[PDB]
Amino acid sequence: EHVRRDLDPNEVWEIVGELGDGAFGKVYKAKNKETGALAAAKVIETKSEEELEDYIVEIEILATCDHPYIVKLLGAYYHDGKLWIMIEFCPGGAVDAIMLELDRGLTEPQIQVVCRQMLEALNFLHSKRIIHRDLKAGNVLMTLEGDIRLADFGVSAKNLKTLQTPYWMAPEVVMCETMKDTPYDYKADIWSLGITLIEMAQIEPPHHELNPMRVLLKIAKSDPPTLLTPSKWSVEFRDFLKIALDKNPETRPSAAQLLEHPFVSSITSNKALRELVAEAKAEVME
Ligand SMILES: COc1ccc2cc(-c3c(-c4ccncc4)nc(-c4ccc(S(C)(=O)=O)cc4C)n3C)ccc2c1
Repeated sequence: EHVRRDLDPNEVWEIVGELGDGAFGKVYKAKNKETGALAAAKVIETKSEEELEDYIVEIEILATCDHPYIVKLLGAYYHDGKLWIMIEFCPGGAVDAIMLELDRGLTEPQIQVVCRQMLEALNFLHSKRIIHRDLKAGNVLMTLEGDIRLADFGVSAKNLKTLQTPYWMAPEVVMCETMKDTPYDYKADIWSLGITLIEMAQIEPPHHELNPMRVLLKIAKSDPPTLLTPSKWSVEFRDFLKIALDKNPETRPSAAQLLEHPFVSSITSNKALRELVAEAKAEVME
């Protein structure tokens, strides 16, 4: 058990601030009493010991995934009726919040670094048989060194609900088993990645202008999205998008394959992102 049921968390940890109320809840800024290190925390009051299981599964995921580009789990406590989960503090904030502060999208050299780094994360995740299912610029966090961190496994953990003859089975039912089970569902993250790259270029994902209920339909019947003004962007970018955003997941490539694409195969430094994070920090000061 990575959740220490013993040991009250106010022995080691100490709260110092808030950060934001977005959808799921509040997020505190936390400090380590011994080492003095910063962490980002969630203190959850639990409606149900049944539901709790979802957050425990997230913790298990986080504890298994040691990779440079995925947030470190610094601690996990259940004490009183509350659940404490401490994450490596990422002081550059999320890329979407970055685009709000600078009031613009990322440049192509910036997107390349993010894309390259996400591919390495996904490729790691997919070889551990984990799917993110919730990739968007708001879940890509930045460190001051200009590296990303993938952050929220709240959807991915809910889907490891799967932890809990068919001669008469319908076609569309068959396909939603092989699609949702294995070799095929890795490709969903690949699609989302493609969409996160367009969000980064254009600030808003495709179909932002549509009401949420109608997007699902639009995604189903539409041609795959492309960049609004293809003048602005390199052929390598458009072609990367072209092949990542294949509606047919069978032919859509894996992360490991896309790491061999010219758009990211020559990315040796994270400088462009180091520069963007610095511009953001300075803008926050005003
Ligand atoms: C269960 O373990 C945890 C604990 C805390 C978590 C906090 C965030 C997080 C972090 C974060 C910030 C600094 N260091 C790390 C993370 N920032 C956010 C965050 C907060 C608000 C907003 S907003 C623009 O809607 O106001 C956006 C983000 C990304 N979240 C959700 C993200 C995932 C977290 C996971």
